[PDB]
Amino acid sequence: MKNAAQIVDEALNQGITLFVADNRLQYETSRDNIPEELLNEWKYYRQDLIDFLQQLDAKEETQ
Repeated sequence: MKNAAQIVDEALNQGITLFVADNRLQYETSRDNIPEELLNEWKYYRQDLIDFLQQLDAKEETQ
């Protein structure tokens, strides 16, 4: 039981942010490369993430 917010907090600690674009999960980091484990972990909860990530960006939507 780990909500999107906690998943993003854990990633942020490593200098990597989770955002949404093109209706998919994306990541933004300052590292020279993102380790596979990080991707794999974020890939496991991508839909959990996206659900909250959409709102985190508060872009053009059906208001």
